[PDB]
Amino acid sequence: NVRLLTEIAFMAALAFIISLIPNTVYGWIIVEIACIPILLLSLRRGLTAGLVGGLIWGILSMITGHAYILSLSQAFLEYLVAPVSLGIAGLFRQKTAPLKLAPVLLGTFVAVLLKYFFHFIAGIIFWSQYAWKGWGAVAYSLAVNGISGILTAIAAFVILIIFVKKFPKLFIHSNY
Ligand SMILES: CCCCCCCCCO[C@@H]1O[C@H](CO)[C@@H](O)[C@H](O)[C@H]1O
Ligand SMILES: CCCCCCCCCO[C@@H]1O[C@H](CO)[C@@H](O)[C@H](O)[C@H]1O
Ligand SMILES: CCCCCCCCCO[C@H]1O[C@@H](CO)[C@H](O)[C@@H](O)[C@@H]1O
Ligand SMILES: Cc1ncc(C[n+]2csc(CCO)c2C)c(N)n1
Repeated sequence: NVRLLTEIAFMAALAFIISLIPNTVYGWIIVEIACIPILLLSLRRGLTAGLVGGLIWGILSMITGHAYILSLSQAFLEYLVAPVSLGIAGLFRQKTAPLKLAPVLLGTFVAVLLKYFFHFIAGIIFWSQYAWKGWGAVAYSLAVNGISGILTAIAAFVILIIFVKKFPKLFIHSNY
């Protein structure tokens, strides 16, 4: 009870602190390293924990003034649904030894793809006034959010491979 809750809370606060690190490549093409703590949380504690972690992270972003909000529905999509959706990594939780790297990677792939799918949808609806010269709404959003999603996946792969090799205990919960 108290262990699980403190972990959800610490991973959400860490996601938020990490989102203060400058992460822009160009305009909205970004490297979203703040996903990582929520991915770690979901992989270790499962679907529900991760969902709740992402929800808390999203709320922190909004209530501290760090979220970019264009409307109620845009905020719902990009700062509730999108961060929550990272919890899908938890379907790839490993409960028993030995820890394999592949599930970690697949979970991450799927979770980051899902998050950036929601950003892609939002890009079409809410951000198309910024589209580059000659680019339609769909094309612009696919580029921006596709690229960000790939870069974010990259960063998550690199960090999580390091954690697997150097801190494998992180990925498997044990009582005792
Ligand atoms: C549910 C658990 C919640 C724990 C979250 C506590 C950590 C959040 C602190 O954020 C701070 O917000 C300030 C706004 O006043 C910013 O100026 C500052 O840069 C930033 O560091
Ligand atoms: C692509 C989005 C939806 C796909 C969700 C399907 C995931 C199936 C997860 O079951 C698997 O069960 C094993 C035994 O428990 C785990 O050890 C393993 O790591 C886990 O991967
Ligand atoms: C991080 C990169 C973001 C991924 C963007 C890829 C979008 C691919 C959409 O998947 C799809 O699902 C089915 C129902 O949703 C649709 O019938 C199908 O036509 C659609 O293409
Ligand atoms: C084309 C386009 N431009 C901006 C955004 C907005 N956006 C992208 S990632 C993100 C969350 C990072 O905190 C937000 C709000 C978008 N979806 N698509």
